[PDB]
Order: sequence, then C-alpha cells, then structure tokens
Amino acid sequence: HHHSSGLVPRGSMESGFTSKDTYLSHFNPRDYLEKYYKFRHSAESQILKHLLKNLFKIFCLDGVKGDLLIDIGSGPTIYQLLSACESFKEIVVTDYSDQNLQELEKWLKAAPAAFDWSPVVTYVCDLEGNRVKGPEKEEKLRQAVKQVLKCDVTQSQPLGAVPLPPADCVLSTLCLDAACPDLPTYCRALRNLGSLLKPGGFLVIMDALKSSYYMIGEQKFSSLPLGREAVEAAVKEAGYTIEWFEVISQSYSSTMANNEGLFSLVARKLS
Ligand SMILES: CC(=O)N(CC#Cc1cccc(C(N)=O)c1)C[C@H]1C[C@@H](n2ccc3c(Cl)ncnc32)[C@H](O)[C@@H]1O
Repeated sequence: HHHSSGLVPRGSMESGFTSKDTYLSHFNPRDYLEKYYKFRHSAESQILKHLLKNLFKIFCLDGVKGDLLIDIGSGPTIYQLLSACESFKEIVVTDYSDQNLQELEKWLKAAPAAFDWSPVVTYVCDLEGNRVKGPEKEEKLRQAVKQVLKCDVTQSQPLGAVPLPPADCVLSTLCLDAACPDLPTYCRALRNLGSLLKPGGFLVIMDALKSSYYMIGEQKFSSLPLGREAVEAAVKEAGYTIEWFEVISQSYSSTMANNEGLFSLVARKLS
C-alpha cells in the first residue's frame, strides 16, 4: 500500500505494474461500466461498436462455433458474449476480481440493481438482422452462461481446480493488456490458456495497442503497451497460428486511456 496520487498506476509504485491484488480493492465495476459502456458517438462507443462488429463477424459470419467457449477476464461486462451465444451451447465467464464476478451474477439473475445492457443488446440484435429483439437475446445469453469462475492468467492452471471439458474457443477482450505486466508473462498466459483448449481450438483476443495505462475516472491502472509485432510474436511463441489479425486506429479518449488503436486476432492452437 503506497498511494501515488496518479503519478503512477495504482498498485505499481514498487514493481512498475499494477499488482493483481489492486483489482480486488480499487477496481470498482460500477464506475467502470458507467464510464465505458453507457452507450452518443463518443470515442468509447465507437470502440465498443467495432468490438461488437468483429465479434459478430467472428462468431456469426465465420465458422467459430462449438460446444464450449471460455471467456477469460470477462470483467463485469457481457457485450463480448452477445454474438457468441448464437454459436456456442455453453459459455463460462471468468475474472480475477470478485467484485466483477458479483456484478456478472447480478446481471445473470436479472437483479434490478444490475447494469442495464439493453442498448448494447439492441445494437447486436440490429447487427444480426433483427431476428429477435433485446429481451429474447438477453435471455438466450443468460441461459448460455453456465458458470462464473475465478481466473488468474498468471497460474499454470488459470481456472484452478475447477474441471471443464476442453473448450472449442477461448475469448479474451481487454483483459491480457491489464493482467500481464511483461511480455514473458503475456506469452505464458497465452500458453496457460491453451491448456483449456481442444487441439485446433480457437483463440480470440481483442485489446488495446501501445497503451501504458487506462483510467476509471481518476483511478489509473497499468496496461502493457504492446505493438502489433509483439502481440503476434507472443501468440506464435505460445503455440498458436494466426488466422487473421486486424489493427484499427481508433483510440479511447485521452482522458481514459493512452492507447494507439486496438487489435483483434483469431488464432488456432497448433500441434
Ligand atoms: C476485461 C476488462 O474489462 N478489464 C477492465 C478494463 C479495461 C480497459 C479499458 C480500456 C482500455 C484499456 C487499456 N488501455 O488497456 C483497458 C480488465 C480485467 C483484467 C482482470 N485481471 C487483472 C488481473 C488478472 C489476472 Cl492475473 N488474471 C485474469 N484477469 C485479471 C481484472 O479483473 C479486469 O476484470
């Protein structure tokens, strides 16, 4: 405990990178949701719409489908799963932060105090051709989420003792940049996630490019500032082949993150 009043990201003064324990104390899921996912044409909304469009393309237009998808580092959000529930029978959501899991469980039970994902749900329904409306989509997703679990990407077994069948897909959006303090940890985390995947299973990653921090209001958290070349190197070294890789220049507002664009990739676990 050594507060630095924003000079450096919280929990980073000694080591140079936010300790994971900081996500149990100073990460407020409600403030995060209100700041990034309220959904006008704000920088945050444009980023979110591009994530949703790519997730729509990956799970609905491409062939990424199967029995089990594991969402690694879900945070308190479900936007990343709306299209996925159309192609996967079972979805497991995971995060390191207990507060994030509680916010997820509130939404799963449709508790009145849960965050309102309706305008995001409607947008995804629009993308998918308006075959259903918001509430039917929301219920389909809710029925698809079978488990809410603790995850720690720095551990050889990221989900601990919890048994799961080998997954068809591992999805991780806006997680690895924040969870991995260096590239060796990043590569090892991708390797650890591979133990959850069937041979030839799909790895789907979306995250910020060249971002050293991000803000939840005035609370600053560390980010690993990766370029496209380092990301590709880590994924390949972790035992995957990249099927496609996209870079977009759109960035968060300077008051929320110092990223230079976002990347999206789909990979498959090698031999
Ligand atoms: C998925 C999301 O929305 N997270 C919040 C944001 C954001 C954000 C938004 C915009 C830009 C940028 C940026 N410029 O980078 C980051 C991250 C996640 C990480 C997650 N976390 C932390 C340690 C850890 C371990 Cl060891 N293993 C598994 N997960 C872990 C912790 O709980 C939390 O939920």
